[PDB]
Amino acid sequence: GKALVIVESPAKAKTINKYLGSDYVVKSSVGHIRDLPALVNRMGVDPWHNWEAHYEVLPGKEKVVSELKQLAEKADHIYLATDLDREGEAIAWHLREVIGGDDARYSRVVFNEITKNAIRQAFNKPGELNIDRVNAQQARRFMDRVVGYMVSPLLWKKIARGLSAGRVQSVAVRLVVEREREIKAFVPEEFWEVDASTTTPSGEALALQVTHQNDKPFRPVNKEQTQAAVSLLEKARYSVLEREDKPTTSKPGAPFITSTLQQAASTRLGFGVKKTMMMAQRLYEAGYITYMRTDSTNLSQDAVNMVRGYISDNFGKKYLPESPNQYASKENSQEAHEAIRPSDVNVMAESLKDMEADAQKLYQLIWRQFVACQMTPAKYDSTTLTVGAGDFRLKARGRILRFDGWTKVMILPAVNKGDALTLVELTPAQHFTKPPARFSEASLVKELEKRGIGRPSTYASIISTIQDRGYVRVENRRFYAEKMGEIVTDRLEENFRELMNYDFTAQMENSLDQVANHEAEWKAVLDHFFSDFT
Ligand SMILES: Nc1ncnc2c1ncn2[C@@H]1O[C@H](COP(=O)(O)O)[C@@H](OP(=O)(O)O)[C@H]1O
Repeated sequence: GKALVIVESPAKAKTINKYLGSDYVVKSSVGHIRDLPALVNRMGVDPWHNWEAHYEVLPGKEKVVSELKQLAEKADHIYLATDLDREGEAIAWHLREVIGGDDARYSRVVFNEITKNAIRQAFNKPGELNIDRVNAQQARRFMDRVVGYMVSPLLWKKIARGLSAGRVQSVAVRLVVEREREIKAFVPEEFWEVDASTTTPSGEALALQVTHQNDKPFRPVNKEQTQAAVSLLEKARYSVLEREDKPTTSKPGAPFITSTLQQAASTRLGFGVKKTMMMAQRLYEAGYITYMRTDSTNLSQDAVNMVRGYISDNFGKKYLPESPNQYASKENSQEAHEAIRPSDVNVMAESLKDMEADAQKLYQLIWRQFVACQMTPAKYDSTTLTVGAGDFRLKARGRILRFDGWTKVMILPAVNKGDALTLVELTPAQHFTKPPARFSEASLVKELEKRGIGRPSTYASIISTIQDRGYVRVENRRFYAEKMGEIVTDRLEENFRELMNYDFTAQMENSLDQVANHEAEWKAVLDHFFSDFT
């Protein structure tokens, strides 16, 4: 009968409750409490009557709503403590609209971390439900509903029952299909490379690749031109034309954001996209990391000071940059203002108490990326040898690590300019250009991000769905378009070319953000969407 705080999961309720006093009753409403269900009747949304929607409490959740009602009235003030993004904003909105009461009866608290300071400042300066966000979510919802209920039927008719088209997953399948057709159509190009094994004045071995002939790039295309070059190279005199020594540096990557976390988690840990977000959310809800749906590589000042503090103690001076390493500002298309990082750098992956082995591995990846992004660059001594042999130009590259810098948390022989090199053996080799590489789970996420097709909340879903529906399959960690995906794609491009257009999809995603950021109105965006779509 004090103050009621609503969160979306038991796990989140147990953690936030640690930072809320006696006058706070924390209750969770597992996921979506309310949602969408002739053609308009089934969709639960009317594109022909200014997007009139018909929401209804989820099947069976009729109890939860009541448990909340008689608990809310029994409450002083109601705090909507859902995740910070527009999705959590709509869940908050649905809760307020179902429990009822006056608006001044609710507050929307915002935090991107479940810690003592974060929850304090969140309940200290509570805000109001942001209607633009809610409308952005609704608009995305209505767009997906319209596409699915109006396109899936054509797939049932022209191909098979059980098939379903998605506004974004459809374009994602096209990306894999095109790549499949690009690969099958690829015609290998023959080309040769000549290498030269040589000896330094002191004896040390040195391998060189022929790069230029008569000051033009060396690219023989057949056995005949190669044999000619080899014959000249056999009788030429080899001498070092140049030894370029330059200090090179390697900078650490930026702290993670949703897409980069999925890419690295897949490549470095073999974790599937859905698994990463599941472990990530587990970590976030237990208060170990910052919100996991973000496209901001920005880091708060406190987090930066703390990890720099950690870097001094555990690595020393030479690893601590002069000034902090900045990557991006807090402003981005999405709601999250910070990157994915640990809530406390002092907490190692090995100390997490209620986490499975995989959630620990992920935290470990998140932790190391975060600490490394504030460490100094790795320093290398690069060596480029340019060798002359008659009319030919040869080169050899070398590199030796001087300072590991950030890599701590994760060679050519000697010869001077003018030195003579003894030709030991020439190795002419025939090769064939390779087809475009196939998509990996990591390169597909990157592709989706690069084209503006995906968002932090859809990357995973988009990649999981297309595999489940059977349009693509993964084999040996690489993506293969399935015949069914190719067939659905061609039919979709015939009947709905606009839907299958990359720029259309990316525009709609941008338009959604615009609604969220008060730069566009949702019904107008939906009107333009439905208009392009039909
Ligand atoms: N550059 C422009 N200047 C003025 N009107 C435009 C316009 N582009 C589109 N419209 C109009 O805006 C409405 C929505 O179209 P669209 O979705 O393509 O933007 C259309 O009219 P109606 O609403 O009367 O049909 C269309 O003719």
